[PDB]
Formats: sequence, structure tokens, C-alpha cells
Amino acid sequence: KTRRAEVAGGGFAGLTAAIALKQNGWDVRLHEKSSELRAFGAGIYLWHNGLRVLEGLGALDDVLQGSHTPPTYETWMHNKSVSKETFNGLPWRIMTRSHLHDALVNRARALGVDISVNSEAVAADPVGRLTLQTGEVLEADLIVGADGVGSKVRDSIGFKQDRWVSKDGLIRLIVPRMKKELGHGEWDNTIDMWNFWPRVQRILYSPCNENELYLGLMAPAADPRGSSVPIDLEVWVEMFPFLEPCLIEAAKLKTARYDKYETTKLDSWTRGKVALVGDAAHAMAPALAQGAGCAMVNAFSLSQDLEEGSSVEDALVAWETRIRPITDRCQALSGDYAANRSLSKGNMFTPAALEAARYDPLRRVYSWPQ
Ligand SMILES: Cc1cc2nc3c(=O)[nH]c(=O)nc-3n(C[C@H](O)[C@H](O)[C@H](O)COP(=O)(O)OP(=O)(O)OC[C@H]3O[C@@H](n4cnc5c(N)ncnc54)[C@H](O)[C@@H]3O)c2cc1C
Repeated sequence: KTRRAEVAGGGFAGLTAAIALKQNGWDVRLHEKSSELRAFGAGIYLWHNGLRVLEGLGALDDVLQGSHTPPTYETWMHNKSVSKETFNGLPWRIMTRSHLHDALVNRARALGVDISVNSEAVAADPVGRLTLQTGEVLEADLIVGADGVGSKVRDSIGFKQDRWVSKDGLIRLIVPRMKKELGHGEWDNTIDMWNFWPRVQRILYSPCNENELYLGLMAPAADPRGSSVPIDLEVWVEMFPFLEPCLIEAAKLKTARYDKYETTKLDSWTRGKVALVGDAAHAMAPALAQGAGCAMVNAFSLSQDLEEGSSVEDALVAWETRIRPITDRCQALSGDYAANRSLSKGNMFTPAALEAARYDPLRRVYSWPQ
């Protein structure tokens, strides 16, 4: 009677699938390749779609405590404010990655999800097996590929994949807010601080709570000072002097990494009893801040479709058919924004840009109209 799920990946997609399945009475085992459960990338934004998934997972309270909704999302071009957007009340939130990841881990443990670390999936079979790097073959009614970019679960099966890689990247960090030292201004806002002159450098300034500030320092990979890690303090201060107190702190972080990204569009997300979720299926450009939101909605939604009385194989097909278009459209528009630098103009969180954000996975409708 008790159905079994094997999840490869302990990132936001895997943790979400795990919790949602466990809530529905699945016996779920999650496998994380790393030696501990950690999330990288410094900070993250969630919108109403993602926040609803957390509500659905019973992990919302722990996320909202200790994270921040700025009074406004502000854009600057060459230090001039060009927009302030509040999205007609659409909920949104900024936090560190560890904060979101910890809430999800605690919830999974509270539910009794079996979590293994040092446990790497190297292959999956559509008939319902997952092979680990040690050689162990696990049978289950449902295998979830939540193993991120470069997914072995996906590549062991072979999907037709459109791949693209960005040449340019950014350096993401958590630093103290330094609020007093920043002096006059609106330093609780999101501030997307664009510049093309004297050089292409941008900081997305993203308060996570009273103590922690998430910064994303973005410069071309061809720029040997701006792309440097640990950060080349002088070049960031010269273009963002009003952030010097925080940048001095960022310069102390010798763990900084300059990270680029890749995008992935697949011919399908399923094969038999194997479902691909998150980056493994649909890595997208960061411009709409929806990569994880989409992953969380999709993982959540996969549990919904598995409650319909159908075989797993048919429930998977139904799931992709139902939920995929919101992700495809989001991915597409985000890619276009990123290629065209569209957010530089401000006022670009249009109703179509906000489509994925407006989606409520709990009631399966679009809310917070614009
Ligand atoms: C610059 C940038 C900014 C972004 N900002 C946002 C944002 O603000 N808001 C947002 O919603 N999204 C954002 N994203 C997207 C977001 O980072 C990803 O979409 C999301 O983290 C992917 O979740 P995941 O669970 O699919 O994969 P991952 O987070 O990559 O996790 C996969 C996990 O699987 C593990 N793993 C890997 N291989 C194996 C294996 N073989 N076996 C077992 N485990 C394995 C990994 O160790 C990792 O723990 C951003 C992306 C970029 C590039």
C-alpha cells in the first residue's frame, strides 16, 4: 500500500519534493551527494508563488521570521533612480540561501524524511531504480531527479537538451548591513544599481534582515579587476562609493566566487517513473528571480498530480502537461531580459514578467492581479 520515492539532490527542488511527498504519506528517501546539507549562492529572492509553496510545505513561518520584504524594488542607472516597483501588493521576500535551506531541512526532518548525505545518484532507470555511486541499486515507485545542473539522473537516461552558457557572471556575498554607516538614504530597499559608464559594473543590493545584506557584484568576465575574487575593493568603491562600508566588509570574504550560469530546456521532464525537477530540468536566466520559485512550484505540483489515482507514469505526464508552460514562458522572458539588459530600464516587472510570481500552486490559480 505505502508508495516509495527516491529523490536525488538536497537542494530547494529536492527538499520541496521530499516534504510534499512525505506529507501525502509517501515513504521518501533523499540523497545528497555532498557531505553536508548546505546551500550556496549567498542570498535569494522568493515571490508569492514560492511563498505559497512554503505555506503548502508548512515551512513558511520559519522563512518569514528573519527575512525581509523591502518597502520597494528600486532601480538606478548611473546612480539616478529610474523606477520604484511594489507589484500592487504581490508578496515577495529576500533571505539568505542558508535561511531558506535550513527551514526546508528542518521541516523535512520534522516529517521523518530519510536524508542521506555523501550519497550520490549516478544513474536512474525509468522502471523505477536509482543507482548510487557506491553501486547500490534502489527500487522505488517514483524517482525524482532534483540533482541540479549537470544532472546525472537526467544524463543517465538521455533527454534532448537545449543548452546555453553565459560568458558573464557575478560575485554573490552576504555582508553586515552597516546601516548606520550608510548614512542618509533608503537602505531597506532592493536597489538594482546599473552602470555602463565608466565601466560595465552593477550591484544588486538586497537586504535580508536587520543583520545581513545580500550583494551581487556583476562585471564582465573580460574585466580582470571587476570579476576578481576576493573582490578588488578599489574598483567597486570607485563606482559605488555610497556602499563603501559594506564593500570593505565584502573584501574580507576570501571565499567569494565569480559564478556564471547555464540554461536548460528539455524535450520533456519525465521518462516512466522518473521526473526531473528544478535546474536538472529547466535552469534559466536569473533576471526574473524565478529559478528556484519555478523549481519549488514544479516539485510541489508533482506531488499534487500523484494524488489523482493514476499510475505514476501517467501522473508524471499529466504533471508536465499542466505545470510546464508557466516555467517555459518564465524561462523565455527571463532569457530575453538577461540578453537585452531589460531590467536596466526599470519598470520591467510587467504583468507578463510577473506571471510565474502570480501563480498560486495551492489553489492552482493566478492571484495578485496587476
Ligand atoms: C546568479 C543567480 C541568481 C539567482 N537568484 C535566484 C533568486 O533570487 N530567486 C530564485 O528563485 N532563484 C534564483 N536563482 C536560481 C536558483 O539558484 C536555482 O534555480 C535553484 O537553486 C535550483 O534548485 P535545485 O534544487 O534545482 O538545484 P541545486 O540548488 O543545484 O541543488 C541540487 C543539489 O543536488 C546535489 N547533487 C548534485 N548532483 C547530485 C547527485 N548526483 N546525487 C545527489 N545529489 C546531487 C547538489 O549538491 C545540490 O545540493 C538564481 C540563479 C543564479 C545563477
